[PDB]
Amino acid sequence: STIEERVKKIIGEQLGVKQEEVTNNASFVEDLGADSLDTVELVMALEEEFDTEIPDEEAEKITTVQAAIDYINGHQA
Ligand SMILES: *P(=O)(O)OCC(C)(C)[C@@H](O)C(=O)NCCC(=O)NCCSC(=O)CCCCC
Ligand SMILES: [Zn+2]
Ligand SMILES: [Zn+2]
Ligand SMILES: [Zn+2]
Ligand SMILES: [Zn+2]
Ligand SMILES: [Zn+2]
Ligand SMILES: [Zn+2]
Ligand SMILES: [Zn+2]
Repeated sequence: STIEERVKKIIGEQLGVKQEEVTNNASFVEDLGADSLDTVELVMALEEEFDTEIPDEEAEKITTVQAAIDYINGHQA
């Protein structure tokens, strides 16, 4: 499995969106329909899966699927 596949799987599960809709360019809010609680839960789900903590102000700027994948590749240890 790749990081892209694992991250997309988690986003879809958390937001209640079908896999085909979770495209790399998709905006969590504008395209995937995420609300305020979804942001919190999606961030914690990804921090748990990839055992990494992202500052909340930084997470707020991660607005697309690809930006989440990029952060994980850049910080997962
Ligand atoms: P509500 O009115 O309180 O908040 C609505 C907002 C639009 C402000 C909130 O949903 C928000 O700020 N959304 C921005 C996009 C988003 O959901 N970002 C988080 C994406 S996932 C992430 O950053 C995790 C990266 C990997 C960490 C290991
Ligand atoms: Zn693999
Ligand atoms: Zn949908
Ligand atoms: Zn968009
Ligand atoms: Zn909600
Ligand atoms: Zn934490
Ligand atoms: Zn946080
Ligand atoms: Zn690790």
